Amino acid sequence: DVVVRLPDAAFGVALADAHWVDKTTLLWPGGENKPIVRLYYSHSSKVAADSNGEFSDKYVKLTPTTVNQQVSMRFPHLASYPAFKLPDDVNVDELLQGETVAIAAESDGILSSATQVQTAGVLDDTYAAAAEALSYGAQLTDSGVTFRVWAPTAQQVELVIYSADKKVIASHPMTRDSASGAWSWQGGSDLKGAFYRYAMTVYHPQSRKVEQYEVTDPYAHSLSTNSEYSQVVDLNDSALKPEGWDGLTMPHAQKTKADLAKMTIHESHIRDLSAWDQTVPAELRGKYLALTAQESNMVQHLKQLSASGVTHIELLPVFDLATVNEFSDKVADIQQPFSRLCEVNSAVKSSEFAGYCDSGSTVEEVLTQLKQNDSKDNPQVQALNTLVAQTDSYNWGYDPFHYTVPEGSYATDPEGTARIKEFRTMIQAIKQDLGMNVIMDVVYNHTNAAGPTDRTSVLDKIVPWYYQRLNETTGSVESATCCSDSAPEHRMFAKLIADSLAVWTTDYKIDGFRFDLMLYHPKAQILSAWERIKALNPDIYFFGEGWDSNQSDRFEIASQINLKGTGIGTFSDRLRDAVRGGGPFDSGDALRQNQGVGSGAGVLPNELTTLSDDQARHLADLTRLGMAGNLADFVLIDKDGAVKRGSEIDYNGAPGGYAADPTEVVNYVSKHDNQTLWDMISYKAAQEADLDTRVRMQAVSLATVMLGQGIAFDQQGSELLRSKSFTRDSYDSGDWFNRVDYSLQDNNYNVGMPRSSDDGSNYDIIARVKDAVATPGETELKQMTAFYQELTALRKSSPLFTLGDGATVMKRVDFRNTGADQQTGLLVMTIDDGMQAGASLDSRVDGIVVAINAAPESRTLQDFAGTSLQLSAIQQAAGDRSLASGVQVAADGSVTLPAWSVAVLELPQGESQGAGLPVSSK
Ligand SMILES: OC[C@H]1O[C@H](OC[C@H]2O[C@@H](O)[C@H](O)[C@@H](O)[C@@H]2O)[C@H](O)[C@@H](O)[C@@H]1O
Ligand SMILES: [Ca+2]
Ligand SMILES: [Ca+2]
Ligand SMILES: [Ca+2]
Ligand SMILES: [Ca+2]
Repeated sequence: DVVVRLPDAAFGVALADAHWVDKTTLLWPGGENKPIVRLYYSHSSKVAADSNGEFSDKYVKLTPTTVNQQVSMRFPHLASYPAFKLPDDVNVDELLQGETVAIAAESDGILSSATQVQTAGVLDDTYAAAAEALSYGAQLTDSGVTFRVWAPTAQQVELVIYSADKKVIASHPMTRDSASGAWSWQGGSDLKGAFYRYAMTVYHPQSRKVEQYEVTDPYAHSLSTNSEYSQVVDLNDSALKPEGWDGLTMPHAQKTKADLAKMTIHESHIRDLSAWDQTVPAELRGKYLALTAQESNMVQHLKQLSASGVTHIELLPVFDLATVNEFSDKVADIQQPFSRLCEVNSAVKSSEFAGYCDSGSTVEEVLTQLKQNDSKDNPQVQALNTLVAQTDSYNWGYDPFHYTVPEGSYATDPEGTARIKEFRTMIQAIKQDLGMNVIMDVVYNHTNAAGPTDRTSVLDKIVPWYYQRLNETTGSVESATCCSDSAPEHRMFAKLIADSLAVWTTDYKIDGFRFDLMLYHPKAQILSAWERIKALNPDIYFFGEGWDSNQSDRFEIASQINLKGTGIGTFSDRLRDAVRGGGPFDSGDALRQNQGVGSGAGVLPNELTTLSDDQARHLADLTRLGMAGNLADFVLIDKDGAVKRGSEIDYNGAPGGYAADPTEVVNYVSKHDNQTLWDMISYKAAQEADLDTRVRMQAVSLATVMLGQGIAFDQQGSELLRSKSFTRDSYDSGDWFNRVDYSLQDNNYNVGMPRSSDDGSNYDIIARVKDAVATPGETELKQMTAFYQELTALRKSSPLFTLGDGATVMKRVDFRNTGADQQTGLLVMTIDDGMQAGASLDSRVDGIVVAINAAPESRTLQDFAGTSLQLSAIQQAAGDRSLASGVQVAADGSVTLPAWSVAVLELPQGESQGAGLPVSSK
């Protein structure tokens, strides 16, 4: 065998485009048409030509071959690479212990290329099955405890035990299982509560070095402050459970599709909820336990929302996030002295705000004073707040540190197991006292960091290049998610995800999960996870969002269309965009030009828009389709009088309706990301639309969601006309811009120009529309909350609003005021319960009519003449505070609706089922 040598820098190892996908297959474009193709390896050293310019390291001979069908299906995106075969006698385990490098040279031996090797594929093929059959983490049983961590490429792994004061009390070399590649150590039950970390000795391809470092348990179920050490815990311990925990039941059913359809979500954040509530005990503000302060404005508010129809609370990241320091002395919040901020934040101390350091004001008081002179030319509020955000307690938390441990900063005591009971106490309070189910936001699509050096890199330190998705040529961790893209298509990560969800389900009694960027997950993986969880809780609900994956080349993604008929819900952006207007990418003038159905598209144009009546009627089509569950097979009459199925209604080049059942669709017009509903209406509302009209626009926008068949979802505060002062992405904009005032003084609008880094290009349009009308005050907030509760109350007032089954929707739901002769902005939906619909689902009525007049004109409906239509008792009871205030039902049967109004009419059921409102044949 000729000796590979350099030509007798540009000939040294470069890139990492070689892929060791299975025991005997290596896919690499470098050895193509090359005479000498080898796979060099070194246990403890780095391959490199010796001084003699020769690569005198051990290797295996690679022979050209064709990619098998097994590898082709597993990695479609690699099926194109030149395939190479390894001898069937090579010691895979031995080579995986160190560095492997693919080298190609000419017949004469001179090197032509050398590259690092990606081994995730061979890792699964070799150890996955065996490793999948085992359980991980610090498992505390009756006989004692068993620690287990998967580290198939590590040369050494030691279990390091620490005392409460964090002194090493023992370092145990673990036992490696040859079949699985997992390491374990069994001890006595006295290790309960002990802190620990795994001391790793493993080769990391990014640094090309056998690293030595201690890492927390990715299966950690308890942690020390700021997640520095994992901790042994038995979640079953009654000491970690609030009184009566085991008997906690779901206040709302989620068994049948009809049950699921009634879901009405309120997306909340732990600090957003209580950070500003002075009626919440000071020590609980921004904490899980704030939910237990029954006499506070916040809790009382949520209680009333629940009583009125809100069924679920969805929590932004409450798993262990990385972007908030849990050591209180390293943190400074706006309610504290500016002097504290200067001592914990050196950036502030060296800024133009340094002069406030020895002042006697709180940061909050300083921010308040900076408001008067704040403008697009002097955005001083955000300037100061941007420095504040670096060391405060605020962050949405979409930055996974540990997937199966509650976040520590939201606990009154972040050290050890304490947070576990506090978290459960909150869950119990929400379900038992507030009467709402709980949904958790999960972020398995990425990790906070990767590599062998970052503090928050956990998974990529233990099994390098396995848990992260890498670029096919460079080996670099991709960041399409934002951060460190994970690899759910890899078996052991899929298992980690499922095992994690099992704990949140069983041990924390979470009722549902919302997957962040779910389309970055293989459809097969999401479904497998659901199958495993349904075994634990048959009624658990899974849903997610995203819509910009780009991973189709690697596997079938969990997208809106691919999930059709699976029962997995997905946020629908169809009705969202049609009602809000425009899209998430809009900036500058487009923000004002792109009005939506909820802001007067076509019927009440602002001075910049160019929207045509046809474009406005198209949005109405998307809106009606959404109110009917955004079904692919739902039949309606479009803006041109044409008979169309939901899938035929275009949505920016994609088929609008995609679902099989309304329970697979989550409608919404506001969410944590992107501008709040109120800020969008402020950007879009015509100058002449007065304050009272804008409040009704907010209610009308929300009416399309609440009175629709899809699952209803809304952002915490929409009922309060919540504003973020135009901030589009407020994930790190602190308490200041994310403020929700449960004392009802204002909606946090106009409290300074938003962050310049992200909204700077919008300062011009903001200054132009910001002061159009007055800032909502207590009168407006109370009026909106009333409108909001009226809507949620109407949604649960009849099972006809939440049919659940797609076929049933098609059999009962229809629309009026459609076609080319339609009155723009008037949405009229009928729901049948008459003889022709089948069984009577509502003993009180034979049918319901939902009329939403999103227009500055009064509209008269003649469709139901002689039908004896009556206004809903719920709206009648609201009198002139109703969204239906002013509605009139004449003697003949015609109905007149005032501008910007919403009316729910009904056909009182007689002695027997009546004619109802049969769906018209099309
Ligand atoms: O902290 C990281 C990241 O958090 C926030 O984004 C989270 C996800 O938000 C979705 O709306 C978006 O589609 C995804 O791509 C994001 O991962 C925050 O908005 C962002 O600025 C931060 O980088
Ligand atoms: Ca944390
Ligand atoms: Ca912050
Ligand atoms: Ca890609
Ligand atoms: Ca009936």
